[PDB]
Amino acid sequence: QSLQDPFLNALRRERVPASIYLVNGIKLQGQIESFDQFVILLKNTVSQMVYKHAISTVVPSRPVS
Amino acid sequence: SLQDPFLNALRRERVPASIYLVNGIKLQGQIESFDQFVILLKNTVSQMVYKHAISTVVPSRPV
Amino acid sequence: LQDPFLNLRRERVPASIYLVNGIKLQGQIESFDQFVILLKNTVSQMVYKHAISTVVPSRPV
Amino acid sequence: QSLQDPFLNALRRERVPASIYLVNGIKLQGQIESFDQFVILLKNTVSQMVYKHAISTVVPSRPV
Amino acid sequence: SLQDPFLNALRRERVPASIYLVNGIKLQGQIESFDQFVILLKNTVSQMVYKHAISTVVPSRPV
Amino acid sequence: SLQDPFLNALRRERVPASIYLVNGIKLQGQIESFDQFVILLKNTVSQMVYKHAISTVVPSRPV
RNA sequence: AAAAAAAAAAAAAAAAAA
Repeated sequence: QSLQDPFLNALRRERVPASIYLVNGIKLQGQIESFDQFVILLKNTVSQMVYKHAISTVVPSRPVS
Repeated sequence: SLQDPFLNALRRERVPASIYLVNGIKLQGQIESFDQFVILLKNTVSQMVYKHAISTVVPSRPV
Repeated sequence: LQDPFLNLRRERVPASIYLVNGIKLQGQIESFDQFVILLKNTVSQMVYKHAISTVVPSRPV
Repeated sequence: QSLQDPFLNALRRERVPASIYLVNGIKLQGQIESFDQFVILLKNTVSQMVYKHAISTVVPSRPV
Repeated sequence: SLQDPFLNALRRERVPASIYLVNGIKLQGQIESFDQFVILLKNTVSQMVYKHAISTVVPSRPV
Repeated sequence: SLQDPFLNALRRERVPASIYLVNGIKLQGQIESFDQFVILLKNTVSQMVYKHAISTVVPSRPV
């Protein structure tokens, strides 16, 4: 089955800073606030909506259980 | 399940937004409407933006 | 929706179709279906919608 | 109603030259020889297979 | 049914092939195998290429 | 399929792998795990690489 | 461009046979 939900849920739960590298190289830094089938909400100065199809990677700022 | 409430909030409040496309271009306007595949943005005219080409939607201020 | 928007075709407004690579294509929306839109300028060319980022009217429609 | 098969089949039937602009700007010129739901076959000396998902615009060298 | 006949023809005749990715990168090797979403190309090693990132599959010579 | 067993070869033999993204960036680490949409690449941290942004994945050595 | 471990982001190069 799926493993994307637990990976993002581990970061959202533990409040660990995360880097979302987009398909064009731009690195979004913030906190996973929520996510659904198609988007993730990244939080910093404001809460923005990132489309999953335009993400290449999601890197945790530190190892996560 | 949560994309609509996000965009919808931007429509209720009439808050300026900044849509970043997959190629880094930053479009700015007002979310007037949207459907499963596109978001209608406004400024001078009403332009139709395909969601498959949007990389990010940033509200100009917290809502 | 995208159909009532594209249906630009009626008012014969000139339109720009920005591609995902930044290229601007100016013509007129001649026709469309589920996947493509045909734009007219010198010939009727076929523009795939998956390569489209923005459809801007030259003026309020 | 499909607006795609007739457009390509007309370029095939009239053996009219074409230019396939890819999503990265590369312009491939050749002849539409065949196509299915996912690919077009462009022809010069060697027939190559082009994926539709990488195509941005298919344009005819002349009105068809 | 147009992809399968094409790739299999290069896989059967062992024809050197160029796989142009969507970002312009040109891979050169041989079509060892393929499935609905990937093509396994070969040279010093058998690398897996996703179809969604390929733009063209060109034979080194007519086939 | 042609990618479920392919990734598993790198997941079982612990061979360092290289993942090239659609934008040319080369990732490097070890296939920790994978599913229909993602691959976890390991090094300092275990990052989640989306398949749709993957063009190629080459084993660093013949497998 | 056999490939920039990655430009908090070019309101946008009618288009680099790559």
